[PDB]
Amino acid sequence: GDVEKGKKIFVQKCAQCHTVEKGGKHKTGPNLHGLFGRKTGQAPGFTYTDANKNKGITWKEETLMEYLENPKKYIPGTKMIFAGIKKKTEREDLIAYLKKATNE
Ligand code: HEC
Repeated sequence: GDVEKGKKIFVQKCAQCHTVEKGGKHKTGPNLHGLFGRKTGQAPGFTYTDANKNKGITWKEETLMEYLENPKKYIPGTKMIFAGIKKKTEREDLIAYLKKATNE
């Protein structure tokens, strides 16, 4: 995935909900800083749902891949927004940014 397109995709998709950076405020989507290398039900003083915690998986790209195209598929009690990103290309680009961004 391209990091630059990934960056722009995140900004064009998620931005006013998630931050993926150090200082990211709570809002609706938790500041996903430290996503890659953590489990679901492990949010830094953010109010979780009985769906995210129940999952008990890791985030590393694989799970994310489906989740982002199939939010209402992993668990039908989350928030269930748009269909999915665009296709896999953009999504992969997204992951590529995310890998960096969430780390730093
Ligand atoms: C608010 C309007 C959101 C938008 C837009 C996006 N996400 Fe989100 N996301 C949001 C919340 C509140 C949560 C936490 C738990 C829940 O069940 O709702 C999440 C969670 C994720 C996760 C999993 C992290 C975890 O909780 O363990 C990922 C990987 C994720 N979100 C990615 C993501 C991306 C890339 C988005 C744009 C394509 C996106 N989210 C939009 C809230 C919101």
